[PDB]
Amino acid sequence: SECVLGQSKRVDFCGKGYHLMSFPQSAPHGVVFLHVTYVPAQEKNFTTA
Amino acid sequence: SECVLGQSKRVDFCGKGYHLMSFPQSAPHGVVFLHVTYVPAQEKNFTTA
Repeated sequence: SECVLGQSKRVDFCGKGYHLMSFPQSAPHGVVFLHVTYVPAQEKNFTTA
Repeated sequence: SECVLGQSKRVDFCGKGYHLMSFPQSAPHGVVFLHVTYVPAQEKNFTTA
């Protein structure tokens, strides 16, 4: 109800990283969720005030 | 996952009042959470439109 039919703001609920969307798949006596997540890559130093 | 690694918008979940942050502490066969919360103090009447 939460990951698929909308976007979830809960941290580390709909997969690791920031959540974008999800897709369901059936399986014998179970479900498989494919989460699509957003992750920052390359950091850079800076001076702030 | 929610209170510590982020800020939770759920009401009365990460302690009473508006939530700011939390800290974990170990204990024999358990955990202890220290929640830091924000509470308004002194009310004043006003007329609104």
